[PDB]
Amino acid sequence: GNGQGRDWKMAIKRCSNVAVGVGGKSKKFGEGNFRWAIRMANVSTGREPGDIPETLDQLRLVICDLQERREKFGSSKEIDMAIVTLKVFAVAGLLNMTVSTAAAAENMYSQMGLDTRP
Repeated sequence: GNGQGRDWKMAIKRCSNVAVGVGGKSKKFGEGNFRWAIRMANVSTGREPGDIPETLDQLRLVICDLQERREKFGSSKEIDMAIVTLKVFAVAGLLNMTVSTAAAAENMYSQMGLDTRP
């Protein structure tokens, strides 16, 4: 499915209340940033451009693949933001759970046992 639905708008609005830094003040999540991430991550995974899923299974999977390639390629601000996005977004969307910070989101994603090490 592709388009802007209740789950879509809600996903962006939810993460919108998330801090993308060490301290929440004037740098929350935005729609533009989400795209640059979800997109950069999608294309980076050799996945078609029209890949707009909407399932916890899809998010967890996409995040897993990005993790493997993230290491083999090394740690980068670009690859990091992209991954942290798919996570904070997956939980803030598929789980409708608003996280305090992008870091806390990704941390819980892997800490919960979602981001395995394949």
